[PDB]
Amino acid sequence: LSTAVSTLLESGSLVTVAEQHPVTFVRNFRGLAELLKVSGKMQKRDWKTNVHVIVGPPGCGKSKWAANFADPETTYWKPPRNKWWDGYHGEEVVVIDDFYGWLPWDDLLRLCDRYPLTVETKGGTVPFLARSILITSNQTPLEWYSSTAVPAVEALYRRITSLVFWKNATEQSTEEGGQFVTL
Amino acid sequence: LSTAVSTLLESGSLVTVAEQHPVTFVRNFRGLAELLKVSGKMQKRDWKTNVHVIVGPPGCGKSKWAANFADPETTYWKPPRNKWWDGYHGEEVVVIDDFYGWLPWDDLLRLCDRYPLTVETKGGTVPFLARSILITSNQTPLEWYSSTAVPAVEALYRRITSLVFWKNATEQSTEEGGQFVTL
Amino acid sequence: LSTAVSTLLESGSLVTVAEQHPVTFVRNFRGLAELLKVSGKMQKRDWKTNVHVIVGPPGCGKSKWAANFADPETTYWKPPRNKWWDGYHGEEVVVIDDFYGWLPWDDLLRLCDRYPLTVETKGGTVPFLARSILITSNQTPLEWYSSTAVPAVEALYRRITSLVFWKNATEQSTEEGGQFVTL
Amino acid sequence: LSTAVSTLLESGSLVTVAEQHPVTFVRNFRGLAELLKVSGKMQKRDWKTNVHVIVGPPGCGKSKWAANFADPETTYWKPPRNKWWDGYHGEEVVVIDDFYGWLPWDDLLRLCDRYPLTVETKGGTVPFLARSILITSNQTPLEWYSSTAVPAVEALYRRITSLVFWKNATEQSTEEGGQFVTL
Amino acid sequence: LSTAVSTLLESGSLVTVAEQHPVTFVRNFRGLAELLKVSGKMQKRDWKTNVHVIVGPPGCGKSKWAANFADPETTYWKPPRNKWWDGYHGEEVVVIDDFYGWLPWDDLLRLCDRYPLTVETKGGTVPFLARSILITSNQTPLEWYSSTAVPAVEALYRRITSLVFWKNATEQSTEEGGQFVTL
Amino acid sequence: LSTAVSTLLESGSLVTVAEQHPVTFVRNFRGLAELLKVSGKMQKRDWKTNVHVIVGPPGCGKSKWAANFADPETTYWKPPRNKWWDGYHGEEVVVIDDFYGWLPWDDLLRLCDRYPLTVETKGGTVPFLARSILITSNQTPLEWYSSTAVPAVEALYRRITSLVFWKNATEQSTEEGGQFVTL
DNA sequence: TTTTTCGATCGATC
DNA sequence: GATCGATCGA
Ligand SMILES: Nc1ncnc2c1ncn2[C@@H]1O[C@H](COP(=O)(O)OP(=O)(O)O)[C@@H](O)[C@H]1O
Ligand SMILES: Nc1ncnc2c1ncn2[C@@H]1O[C@H](COP(=O)(O)OP(=O)(O)O)[C@@H](O)[C@H]1O
Ligand SMILES: Nc1ncnc2c1ncn2[C@@H]1O[C@H](COP(=O)(O)OP(=O)(O)O)[C@@H](O)[C@H]1O
Ligand SMILES: Nc1ncnc2c1ncn2[C@@H]1O[C@H](COP(=O)(O)OP(=O)(O)O)[C@@H](O)[C@H]1O
Ligand SMILES: [Mg+2]
Ligand SMILES: [Mg+2]
Ligand SMILES: [Mg+2]
Ligand SMILES: [Mg+2]
Repeated sequence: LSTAVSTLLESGSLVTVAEQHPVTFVRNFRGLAELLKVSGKMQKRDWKTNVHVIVGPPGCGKSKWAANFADPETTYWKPPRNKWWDGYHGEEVVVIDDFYGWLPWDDLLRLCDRYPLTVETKGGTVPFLARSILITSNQTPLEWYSSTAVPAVEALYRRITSLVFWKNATEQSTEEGGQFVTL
Repeated sequence: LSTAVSTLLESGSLVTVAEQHPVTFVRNFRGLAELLKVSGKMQKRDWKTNVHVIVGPPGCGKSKWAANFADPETTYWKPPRNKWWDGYHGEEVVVIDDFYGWLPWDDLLRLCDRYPLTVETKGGTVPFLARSILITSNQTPLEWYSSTAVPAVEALYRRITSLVFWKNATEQSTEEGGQFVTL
Repeated sequence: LSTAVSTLLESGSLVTVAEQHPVTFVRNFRGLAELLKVSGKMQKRDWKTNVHVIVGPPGCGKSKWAANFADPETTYWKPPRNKWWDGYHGEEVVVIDDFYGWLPWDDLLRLCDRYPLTVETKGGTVPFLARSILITSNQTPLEWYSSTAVPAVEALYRRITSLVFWKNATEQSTEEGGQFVTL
Repeated sequence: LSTAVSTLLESGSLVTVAEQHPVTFVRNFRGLAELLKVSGKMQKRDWKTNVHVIVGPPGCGKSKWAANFADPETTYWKPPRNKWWDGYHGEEVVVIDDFYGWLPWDDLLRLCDRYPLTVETKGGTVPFLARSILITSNQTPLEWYSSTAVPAVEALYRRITSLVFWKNATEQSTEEGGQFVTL
Repeated sequence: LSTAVSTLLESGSLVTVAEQHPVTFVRNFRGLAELLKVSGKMQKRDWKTNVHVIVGPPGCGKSKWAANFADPETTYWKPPRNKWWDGYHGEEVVVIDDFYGWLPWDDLLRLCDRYPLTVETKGGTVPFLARSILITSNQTPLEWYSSTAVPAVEALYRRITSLVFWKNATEQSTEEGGQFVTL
Repeated sequence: LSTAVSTLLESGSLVTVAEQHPVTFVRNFRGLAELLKVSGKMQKRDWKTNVHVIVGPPGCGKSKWAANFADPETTYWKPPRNKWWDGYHGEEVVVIDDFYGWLPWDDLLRLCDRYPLTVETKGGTVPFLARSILITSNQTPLEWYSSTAVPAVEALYRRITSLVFWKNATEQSTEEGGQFVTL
């Protein structure tokens, strides 16, 4: 057990213990969770999460690019139209699928921001630790939200790291700066 | 329970652990759930779901062919008019019966894609891993939703793998699929 | 101990497990319940549920007849005018009393079919396994809905098994069914 | 454990026990928290939680200053919009970030008082012990709550300690409550 | 633990057990509390609970009079805005602070009576026994509740034992009951 | 513990196990209750439970008489606006006080019926062995449950044992006859 | 168990 | 004026 406590308290979250000594995590699982939350070393997020938007008409292999962006061991495909992040437990790359505007504006800002955040799950809370949010969508970011119900739409475009677009060509071409508002 | 952990991390289904090991699942039943949920290795969808729309006027055995699709056991029946996939627990056949369009259009566009998804249950979420969604109905897929209310709009009529109509009180004739927009 | 699981897998009921081996049921009770709930498939239904409609002028001794169909201890008396079948555990007389057109049309058509359904309580879902539905009403089954709002429109009468009527202060007469639209 | 309980009863803080001998805190973690609740040595608040308010248009570095106010080992970043102080098991700094009024008025009045408070966590209760509440906002404290729908707007202002404001696109300058409705 | 059970049987207070033998109280705390509940030697209430009401404009110093009143160690500052009394576990100042009616009417009548009452926590129920309640407000009690939406509002004023006011920027001059309404 | 089950499964549970075997009940307290509930030996009831209903404006000693009815040792007070019957681990006066209609009507009837019942507490279920329910109110007993919201108002009337109104501010008088819809 | 989640009320838009 | 959606409270 002190081995499990070593691998937990020294560094990481419960996932590393689950990968190191499972037989000591099937037992004492609630107490490792409370030790982690009380020790204070529960991993915050102190980095910048890249945000790659993808735009294209339905059928252009949008989601294929997302599923091929990283290994399926480290992709959390967020369920749609919910505020719940259930099952996450840290999964580096987060692909918000086909996102037409079904997330609160300030919450979308805070996912794409660069400072700690704890997202919510059904009956608990899980610390957000993503590193590349792939926002697969259908329209340009200028049609997700309306300027009426938003403080300032620039506050989101400031965070879109890259932006792949689909034009009348079988390839998907990145966007060099902004023809529209700059990112 | 050393064998139980090594068997759980490979098959990734608690039912298999219980069946292959009754005794060590009576104890540590919660811990195995948390180990599965945290370690990863949960069975996620990475295949294509095969939609089989069945359509005809009432009383023609729409449901008869729905439950005919083997087995009578491994067939989740989606609760009507609702959002929650409660109690699903992992099946392979999902028979949405007597459809009108009650599932939101985007959720139906997403049930029939080729990528992981997480459905909602009243108290959590359960991974959705289905291989055929028998959408029994009464109308053709053209009039499930209003012509203007759908914004895509040809993203459902792509993924409809099969189709069966009901002709003039004679038999269920497999629709050839060419007359309508292609499938 | 080990023999508890041996006696559970050959019973299918916890009651005998408690009777024969109580000492190891005072401990480990939570796990036998989970084992039964996870190793035994949920109970579907495949039996046409008889729908005996009771209709007459008000106050004609309808409720007493309803309770007299079967044992009152296994009879539900569904909370009227809402959509929460508060469990009730599966109780296999169902008496919807004073029905006058408030359940949705397709929901009622589904409640009286040969294929499984799952009505929902507040905070969960209960499998619906009814051998008899006793629709006690006030007026004719054709006045429950108008043919404009119902695009079926004669699909209910297939599901009605028989009909019970009260003639001009003679008795609760059992209908022929051959004069009006057939049963 | 026989010594761990001795430390717990006289240190009065579960964090101390969790850091001294984690292994006997992994087991018996409910027990220690319940002994601490019963014995009465659970830590209250009797000091004044000095509240810093930061204002300025987005992207000007409000959040960076908030992460540079204290060590990241202690700053608890409040989860947004959802009134659940989960992940808190103490220590001084609390940075409610990007505030716009998403907290009930009385709770914002009562966090900043000098007297004990217990906040909700997801299935429990955590005592509040902060020493600095850095509220970060884009709007002056006037536009957080409407004057008419508030019993007395002067109550919140009395509890603000410092007010830092961004001016003229060069650098944020501390205010003294002259121009603002003073505190 | 036989000594601990016997020393609980006659004293009937978990506080005493936790004072004498913490170690046993750490390991089995649900057991001792349930044993105390079942044996019937709980602590019912048979005494009128004084309700001192303080009214004044904010900043006049209402709450400092509550914070100094009985003892810093035997006051339970009620968590606001909700019906949970967690962590209370005995005794006898209960100071509902900053009140304006955010507690259910019948429950507020019932807190201020002579007959027993069990109050609700996150995990179970802890018996209520308060020798004096201090209620702090900004309005007079005449407008804590809608005078129309309450059947008989005299039943609250009858329970207040002392209604202490704030005069014209001088002091907290105790008002005399029965003049303006009953007391 | 072997003898514990033998004593448990005779009668009069769990009060007599807790009296006779204090040590073995500190452990296994959830499991003895579960074994007893599973077996058909929860000391059931066949006696029509008495219902005394009191009506009078507040301050007229409604609840005083309820307190002065039986021995306080064997009295339970139902905490209002709360469907949990925690504290029923003794019995047999039940005084639902200060009623305004806050119980589900069918359950209220079920408490006043003759059949055996099992109410649910925080941590399982408890048999409802009541003999006298002193339903104390302040308004006319009819208005508690609206006739539209109830299938039959007279069903509640049938199980009332006795009723008491209040006189012209002097006396408690027993109501005799058919001033309202009698039983 | 609590949480849910569900239901009711209020506000805004057509 | 009615229906649907969103937000808040329990
Ligand atoms: N494992 C796979 N095997 C074969 N083809 C695949 C696989 N994964 C993706 N594809 C192809 O990628 C395409 C994805 O299309 P689809 O997901 O419907 O559109 P979008 O990706 O834009 O949502 C399909 O046409 C399919 O042929
Ligand atoms: N480690 C770092 N190295 C260089 N620049 C940094 C570092 N951390 C933060 N910054 C800068 O500080 C700024 C903080 O931005 P942000 O937190 O969005 O401001 P606010 O939250 O107030 O809108 C970023 O623009 C970034 O360039
Ligand atoms: N350090 C201090 N110096 C001077 N006055 C103080 C200090 N701390 C608190 N007070 C005074 O104590 C009183 C009570 O504080 P508080 O309870 O927060 O206000 P309220 O009575 O409105 O709830 C206030 O009037 C405040 O002016
Ligand atoms: N020891 C006592 N001394 C004086 N009066 C008492 C005592 N015990 C009970 N009472 C009286 O009993 C009455 C209870 O009535 P009330 O509080 O109106 O009941 P409820 O609030 O439940 O309707 C009070 O008026 C109170 O004066
Ligand atoms: Mg897609
Ligand atoms: Mg910020
Ligand atoms: Mg105060
Ligand atoms: Mg009363």
